[PDB]
Amino acid sequence: QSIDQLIKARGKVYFGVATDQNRLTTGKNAAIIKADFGMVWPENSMQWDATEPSQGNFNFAGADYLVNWAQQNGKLIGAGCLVWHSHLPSWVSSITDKNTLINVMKNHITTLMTRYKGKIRTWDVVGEAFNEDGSLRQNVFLNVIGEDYIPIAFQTARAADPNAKLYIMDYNLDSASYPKTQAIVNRVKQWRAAGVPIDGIGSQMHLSAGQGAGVLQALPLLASAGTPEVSILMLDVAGASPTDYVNVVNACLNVQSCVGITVFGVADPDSWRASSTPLLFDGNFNPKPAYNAIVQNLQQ
Ligand SMILES: O=[N+]([O-])c1ccc2nn[nH]c2c1
Repeated sequence: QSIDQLIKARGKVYFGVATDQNRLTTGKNAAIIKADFGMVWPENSMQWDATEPSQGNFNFAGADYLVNWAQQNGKLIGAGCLVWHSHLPSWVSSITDKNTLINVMKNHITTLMTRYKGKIRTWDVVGEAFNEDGSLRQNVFLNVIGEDYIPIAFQTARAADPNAKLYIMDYNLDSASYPKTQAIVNRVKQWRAAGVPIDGIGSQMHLSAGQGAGVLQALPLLASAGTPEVSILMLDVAGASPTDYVNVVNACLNVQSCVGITVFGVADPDSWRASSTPLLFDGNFNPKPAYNAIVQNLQQ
């Protein structure tokens, strides 16, 4: 039973998964994505270090493959991250002139979004912009440009492809009483009041066992920023307990602006934390108990 079909029947847009070329040609990933998921995201192939490893010299072979495959198989596409300290090649971090870095950032955003204009439902524009205490993270963009880099990034993205939904994403937004969760709400409200085109907040959700219950309170709090959409991104759950996964799905169903959920890969052995067996399919590509629990929850 397809969890994407079932979540669409409950009024949501998609159940998605991260993947890339060499996943689609190995294992049983392509068969499972075709049958059970409605949206694909490039795991790595759209990140800055993969797409612009030297200034102005773009690498699109891997991203092109994924976009083509998705179109051929009737899947939605999400993409990112346009601006994210974690995947930044060294040539960018060494820039010290404000105008140069603004131009570099704009060129990166505009080139990627133009190439796929009209084909991408959701773009993650800015990622991991916050410290755990809710202050802004001191990456090269904040240090050189200042806090205006976030408004500039979103304004540039909206002009490059007005059809795309534009998101800011971060992790550790999973507790309603954690400072980072209220801080991104505070800032996003302020930015949208200033006309910044932030369409969504994406929660990069890497949970430990038992943390699913708190998302029932955290996700409505993220929705109080007033963005048109919120999403769950890069989802995995240590231990893959049905209770944790069902709580995450119900948080999505409870929040009217939450459009869908993307899990961070298909099968456990291909996870960044495989020893925590945190995904919905096991190392033989069999659905795990959490997968069947989601199915039953969505049919209930
Ligand atoms: O939802 N995702 O799995 C996912 C993976 C990589 C990304 N880069 N930017 N946004 C992303 C979302």
